Amino acid sequence: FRSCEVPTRLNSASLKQPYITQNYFPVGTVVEYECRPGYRREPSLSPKLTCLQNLKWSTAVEFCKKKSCPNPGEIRNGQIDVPGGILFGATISFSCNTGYKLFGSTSSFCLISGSSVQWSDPLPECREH
Repeated sequence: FRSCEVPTRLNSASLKQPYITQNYFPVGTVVEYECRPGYRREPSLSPKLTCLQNLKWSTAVEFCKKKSCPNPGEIRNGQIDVPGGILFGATISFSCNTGYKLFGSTSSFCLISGSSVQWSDPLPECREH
């Protein structure tokens, strides 16, 4: 007649495990949480969304935070340009020092929606010609 509904929703958290089925949960289910790309949980504790008593799933705090891109690092013989922030979905432009020609790329992308905070194309080259 009732059963547990669309489970609890946290600031960036969403169920990881095929615990769910997410159809009709009978009251009494401990489920586990997954943070979205570019998020970190709280200090990583009891990740327990129980279907409690009153189809009112149990505790729900803030099991996420955020993981933004941690700087594309530094290129070489030259330097790397950050227009004021390297968050998720960002990017840079490579600029070599004097006398050199960029032989690798003139940009690279911050993407998190694949393998967590990572960048596409690391060190190009700066080849003096």
